[PDB]
Amino acid sequence: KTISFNFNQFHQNEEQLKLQRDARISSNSVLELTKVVNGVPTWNSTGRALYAKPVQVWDSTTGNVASFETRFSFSIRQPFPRPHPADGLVFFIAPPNTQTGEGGGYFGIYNPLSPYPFVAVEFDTFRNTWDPQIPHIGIDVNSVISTKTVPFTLDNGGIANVVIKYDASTKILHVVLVFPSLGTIYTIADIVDLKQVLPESVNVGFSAATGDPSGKQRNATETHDILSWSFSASLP
Amino acid sequence: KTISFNFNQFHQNEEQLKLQRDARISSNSVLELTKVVNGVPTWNSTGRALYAKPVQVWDSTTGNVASFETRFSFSIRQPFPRPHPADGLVFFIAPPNTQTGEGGGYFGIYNPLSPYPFVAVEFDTFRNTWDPQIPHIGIDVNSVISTKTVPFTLDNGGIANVVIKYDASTKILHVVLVFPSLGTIYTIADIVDLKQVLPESVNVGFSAATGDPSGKQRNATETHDILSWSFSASLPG
Ligand SMILES: *[C@@H]1O[C@H](CO)[C@@H](O[C@@H]2O[C@H](CO)[C@@H](O)[C@H](O)[C@H]2NC(C)=O)[C@H](O[C@@H]2O[C@@H](C)[C@@H](O)[C@@H](O)[C@@H]2O)[C@H]1NC(C)=O
Ligand SMILES: *[C@@H]1O[C@H](CO)[C@@H](O[C@@H]2O[C@H](CO)[C@@H](O)[C@H](O)[C@H]2NC(C)=O)[C@H](O[C@@H]2O[C@@H](C)[C@@H](O)[C@@H](O)[C@@H]2O)[C@H]1NC(C)=O
Ligand SMILES: *[C@@H]1O[C@H](CO)[C@@H](O[C@@H]2O[C@H](CO)[C@@H](O)[C@H](O)[C@H]2NC(C)=O)[C@H](O[C@@H]2O[C@@H](C)[C@@H](O)[C@@H](O)[C@@H]2O)[C@H]1NC(C)=O
Ligand SMILES: *[C@@H]1O[C@H](CO)[C@@H](O[C@@H]2O[C@H](CO)[C@@H](O)[C@H](O)[C@H]2NC(C)=O)[C@H](O[C@@H]2O[C@@H](C)[C@@H](O)[C@@H](O)[C@@H]2O)[C@H]1NC(C)=O
Ligand SMILES: CC(=O)N[C@H]1[C@@H](O[C@H]2[C@@H](O)[C@@H](CO)O[C@@H](O[C@H]3[C@H](O)[C@@H](O)[C@@H](O)O[C@@H]3CO)[C@@H]2O)O[C@H](CO)[C@H](O)[C@@H]1O
Ligand SMILES: CC(=O)N[C@H]1[C@@H](O[C@H]2[C@@H](O)[C@@H](CO)O[C@@H](O[C@H]3[C@H](O)[C@@H](O)[C@@H](O)O[C@@H]3CO)[C@@H]2O)O[C@H](CO)[C@H](O)[C@@H]1O
Ligand SMILES: [Ca+2]
Ligand SMILES: [Ca+2]
Ligand SMILES: [Mn+2]
Ligand SMILES: [Mn+2]
Repeated sequence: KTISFNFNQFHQNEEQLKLQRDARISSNSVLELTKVVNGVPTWNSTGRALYAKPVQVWDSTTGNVASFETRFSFSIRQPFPRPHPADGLVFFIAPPNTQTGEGGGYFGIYNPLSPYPFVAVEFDTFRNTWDPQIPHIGIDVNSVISTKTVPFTLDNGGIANVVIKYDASTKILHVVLVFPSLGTIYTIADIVDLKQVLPESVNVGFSAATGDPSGKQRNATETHDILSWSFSASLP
Repeated sequence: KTISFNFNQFHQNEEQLKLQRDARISSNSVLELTKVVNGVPTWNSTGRALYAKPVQVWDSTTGNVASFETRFSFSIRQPFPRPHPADGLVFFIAPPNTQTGEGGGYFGIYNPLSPYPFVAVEFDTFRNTWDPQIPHIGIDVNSVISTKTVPFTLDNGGIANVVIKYDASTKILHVVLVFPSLGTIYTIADIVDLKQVLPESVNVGFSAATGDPSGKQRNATETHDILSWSFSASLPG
């Protein structure tokens, strides 16, 4: 059982995507997770984008878990250096039919009033009380308090290539971050048992958020654009 | 305890390096693991390069294992597409004071006569009876029959950037291969317990080999050059 999709660019009204909150597809084909007005990113923004169809990560009959690989390119432009950009974007896996969670440092995937399980890879740009120096890549399981973290230097407004790979036989989730214009490479990996934290069917996608009003800073913002995205999963 | 070294280039007669067999440092400073005469790679070649000083990967007293990260760039030029280039290069970890093993598909690290333990990451270009489609990255533990492998497409004569990282806490060995001119990225990882396969002190380095004469093909060859190399390791306590 193999499922896969590829997006070289994005089209307005793409029927295979489910856009939520502020997420929208620009005219020149980029998926803008968070709000940008007249070329300027705004604060108090949150948006998600999910693949329209659910994917099966494991089968309770056979007990088998899927292996998958997804690659995407994103760009984060931070026009206002002072006082601090926020908040970041993530790639996540969650039960189907979920609603956008809290914004800010919760990236829009965590909902305290009614938490749902999730596995996510974050590209965190704002340092909350629970965070190590930013920016950093982090692996999150049911919480934004990462199990593993690695710092990285952002290519402001540049293109970033990401590769996320999960091997069921070893339970290893490894992600690679590359900034071609700088030639830098960042790698992080950890063990995660999907069967143990997620249901048989899930949704995959992205979620991002800009500065929360509580911070009283309109400069706490940046863009969170997704340029392309391909996904592939295999359940034996 | 933290050890590390960085070679942004290679000098003739590198005091910090121990060259074996065909390995040699060119005039323009690249480390040529296998023989190349007048700009042409030859068959029947094998060479290794080890960091002169041994490194401690684990301590029997504390039971602690080290974490490490190594980055290097290499280039493999395949002048003769037919009938098949060979054999590939590897980065390996082995007990100190070992001798070059068999060439060919054994890369010069495996010795059937008297086998010694080793952990290696291979960049295999010839398909032996025990191999999947080539080229591929492979993780080898005491054998060239990889535990895990992933295929990749070579940038002939181009530059390749490699990042190998080992985290003791999870026992995860993850390697990343990138070809900047093509923008391609390959990743592979697996679990390896160093403490369980290697001695407390080891040697780290590279080894490569070209077509073995038994194949009766002088075209079974290619270059195996290392452009730069940095290593780092933290053994807490
Ligand atoms: C942050 O964004 C939210 C969503 O865009 C704002 O809430 C929505 O604001 C609309 C415009 O005023 C209003 O029609 C909607 O009812 C409201 N949604 C609800 C029910 O929460 C949120 O705050 C609102 O908008 C600002 C401009 C003020 O007018 C507030 O009084 C509203 O509640 C935004 N945060 C702020 C206060 O900037
Ligand atoms: C929010 O971003 C603004 C634009 O980046 C900051 O203003 C800019 O501050 C620069 C100083 O580093 C100055 O050269 C620019 O001309 C100015 N641009 C504009 C259009 O405002 C702003 O900084 C605050 O406001 C400015 C006017 C000064 O009073 C600064 O001392 C203030 O810090 C940023 N606000 C914050 C909270 O940092
Ligand atoms: C493959 O490379 C070998 C080097 O590791 C060659 O070994 C030969 O070893 C001899 C013993 O010391 C030495 O005199 C020779 O110079 C050297 N090769 C030559 C001729 O330069 C091996 O050469 C073949 O095998 C040896 C034992 C002799 O019979 C040579 O005449 C053969 O050419 C190389 N094999 C091939 C097929 O080229
Ligand atoms: C070993 O590599 C050689 C160089 O690529 C091959 O020879 C070259 O083959 C080309 C077409 O395949 C031909 O246009 C070139 O002129 C020729 N170059 C030379 C110097 O020979 C060689 O291919 C075969 O063997 C050679 C000797 C010729 O007879 C070719 O016509 C053959 O295809 C490669 N060896 C093999 C067996 O593939
Ligand atoms: C959880 C979350 O969404 N957090 C937001 C938030 O972050 C906090 C920080 O900005 C922090 C730094 O001073 O300030 C907090 O709020 C202030 C508050 O405004 C004051 O009245 C007083 O209570 O002090 C606290 C801090 O101690 C913010 O909640 O905002 C930033 C944007 O600037 C990010 O969006 C975080 O994700
Ligand atoms: C063991 C080793 O290092 N392998 C070399 C070797 O690989 C074999 C293949 O090239 C294979 C292709 O036909 O041929 C083998 O040898 C022949 C032998 O010469 C014949 O007489 C007959 O017995 O069949 C066998 C194989 O069936 C080679 O051992 O050579 C290649 C060079 O192209 C590589 O260097 C491998 O690493
Ligand atoms: Ca954060
Ligand atoms: Ca091989
Ligand atoms: Mn974080
Ligand atoms: Mn192999």
